[PDB]
Amino acid sequence: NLSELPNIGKVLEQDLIKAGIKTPVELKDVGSKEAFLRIWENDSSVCMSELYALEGAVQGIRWHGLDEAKKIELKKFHQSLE
Amino acid sequence: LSELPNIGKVLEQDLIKAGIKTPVELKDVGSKEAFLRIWENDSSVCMSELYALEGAVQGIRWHGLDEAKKIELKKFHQSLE
Repeated sequence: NLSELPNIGKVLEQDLIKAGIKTPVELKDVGSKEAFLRIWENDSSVCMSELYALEGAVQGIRWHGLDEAKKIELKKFHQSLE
Repeated sequence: LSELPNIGKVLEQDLIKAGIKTPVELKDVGSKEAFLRIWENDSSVCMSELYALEGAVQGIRWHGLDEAKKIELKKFHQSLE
């Protein structure tokens, strides 16, 4: 049911699961960044898209609609990564 | 242009700034070159976004792309810087 929670694609829930994050409530209290990092530990290829997708799912909206402040914040942490 | 699959507002918009304004335009150039064109504007544009477009020219949701082409696409992103 990770397939509900908007923004999440078939391959995103693929690695979310790999990272040990099934169920929406497992990802709600670790939040996007953490989830992001975990899956990144697996494929270095994850990226900004997935970051937004994850925090989109935690707020209950499609990410293009995340509020700005919050998107800089995610950009800063993504770009701070590598 | 956001009438094709896998293309959100942002992807659309940055294709716009890239010189690709239409679904037909996106099909002449294919995805490899479309993507290459925005990479130059945003050196850090996701691989998820190279799939989406190829998903786009062809008529499907990208997770349904045959594994051979994702492997080719992946490889091409890696060649990118």
